[PDB]
Amino acid sequence: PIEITDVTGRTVTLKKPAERVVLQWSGAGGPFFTISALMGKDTPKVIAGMDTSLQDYRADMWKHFTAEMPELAKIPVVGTIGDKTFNAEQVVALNPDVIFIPVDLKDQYESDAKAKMDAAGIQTIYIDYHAEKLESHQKSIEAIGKALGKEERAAEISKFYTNRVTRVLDRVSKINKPKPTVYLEVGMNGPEEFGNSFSGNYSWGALATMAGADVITKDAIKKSSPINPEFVLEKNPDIIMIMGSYWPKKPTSMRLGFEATEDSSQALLKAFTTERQGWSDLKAVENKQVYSAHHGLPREVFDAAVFEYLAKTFYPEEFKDVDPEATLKEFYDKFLPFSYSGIWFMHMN
Repeated sequence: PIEITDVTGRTVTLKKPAERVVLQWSGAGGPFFTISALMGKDTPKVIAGMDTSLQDYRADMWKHFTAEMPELAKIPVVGTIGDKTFNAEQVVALNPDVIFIPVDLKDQYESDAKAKMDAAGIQTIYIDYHAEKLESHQKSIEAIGKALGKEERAAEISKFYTNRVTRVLDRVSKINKPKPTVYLEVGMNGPEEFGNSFSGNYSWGALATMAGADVITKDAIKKSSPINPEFVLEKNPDIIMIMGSYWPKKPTSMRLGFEATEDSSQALLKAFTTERQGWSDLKAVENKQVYSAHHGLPREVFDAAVFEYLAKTFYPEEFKDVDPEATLKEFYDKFLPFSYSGIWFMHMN
């Protein structure tokens, strides 16, 4: 009998290691990447239900992963909580043993499905990569590992993560130089339409703040919504970072990930600075302080690389001993059954 403590403090008991997991929010702070990192090639042997998060919102990852692990595409598909695609009876019919639910999804889960999961004898384990707190990441990794009977490997993953995030957070706390001002934008809409920016305590804005930056939008944006173009010209930030990802329906969107090349990513980033009124004259553009990181890297088991990228971008000389791309690659090399490739970070020429 395995006793697991989840990220909220719930004591959850399994009769034996989980081997019929139902996935939610794969590639988005759900357990998928953690499970793959723990199980390696044996990943499909513990999954009873596959969500459609990767297929629908991260298709480049879905193609890459299924190419190397075709059994993933053979696992019965389940809906997503909070969509009208989730069917509790269909899930129960898979005879699963555990479902991992992100805290950001907990309220909806408890309202819509948990009573039905409980009635069927299915265990719930809450995890929370979205908090971006060291203890929450550690406890999440530890809970998923213990559920799977992979406590030792979970310990390696936790230490890998912990080594890197603590180096960043400790060093940042001891830097007393002025904080660089930063404008943050999800580059999903391309140069011609502003994507969402951030407050100082949400998502990319929270991460940038922890990494020692002054988020210029911290007071003007409540959570994540776009800023008025004139705001950026007036603030004239030290640094601009445009987030990239796989957005094939937006051909001018900033492109990063498995379907990305160096030349293309450079041209897409540069277009933001050339197509936007006044950007050519921006301090950030003139001084070549325009960067890009992959939007899908935060709130995940491998997001230590994001902590490193932000801190190294804001404080280059204080972080010469840190290599954020090597950290991501090493996470893949060490733990994941999928080959590393693609482009995940970028500095505009």
